Amino acid sequence: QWALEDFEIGRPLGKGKFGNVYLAREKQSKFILALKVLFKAQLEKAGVEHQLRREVEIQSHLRHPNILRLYGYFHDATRVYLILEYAPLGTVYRELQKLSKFDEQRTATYITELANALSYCHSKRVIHRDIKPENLLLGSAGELKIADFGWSVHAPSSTLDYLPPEMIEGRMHDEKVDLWSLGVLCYEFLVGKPPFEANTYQETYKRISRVEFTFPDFVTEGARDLISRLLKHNPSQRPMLREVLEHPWITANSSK
Repeated sequence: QWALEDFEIGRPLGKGKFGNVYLAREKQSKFILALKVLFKAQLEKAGVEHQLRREVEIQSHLRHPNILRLYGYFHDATRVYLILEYAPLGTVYRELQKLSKFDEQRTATYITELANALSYCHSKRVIHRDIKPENLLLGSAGELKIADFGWSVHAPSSTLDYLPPEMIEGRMHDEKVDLWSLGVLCYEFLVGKPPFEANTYQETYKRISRVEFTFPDFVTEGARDLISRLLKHNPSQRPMLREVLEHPWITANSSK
């Protein structure tokens, strides 16, 4: 029974394809939160109703510290308003821009929090399929929080920088999608670029399907081992989030 007049809106937190995320405070409780204002125009013209519902669906019943919470939603005659947890330290995307690349301690800790959140999600057959820095938010304690479950789906289903080969090639894909993305992320955190970056979508597609990536010298063998395990063309060869959390390079550098 919410309404746009229940909130004071302020700082824009980010511009999206279908709308914008705004800082907002609930007038009666003074509760600070983010308001994602999606436009039905663009949404309907794209047919992302099940995507939007699945986002509200999944992210509502997903309660986890390393997952951005969705408190509720409402809509008027044009826009759809998602009332989201506010992440005061912004995106991991912005932090990479700021720090260029991450040390093994910060990286291994974000990977740990990711695997936890992803382990909670996979235990419910929920697979994100869009794990990338701009969807990784930071809480007040710097804790990583996965957001944007638009492309989230249950069980198997059917840029490119973070998508595994099965997805970009259209095949059927399961939880192992996020394990691949996790390896792409681990790489981007240490190197500052994702491993299959190219100047064109068509080049990146080739590099992903062939799994053509090389490590800079400053990438330690421990991180290389984890990443090579996650970036296996074959989803079944990719580890599970538990070999990842139990991977010696993680336990050595993670503060969790």
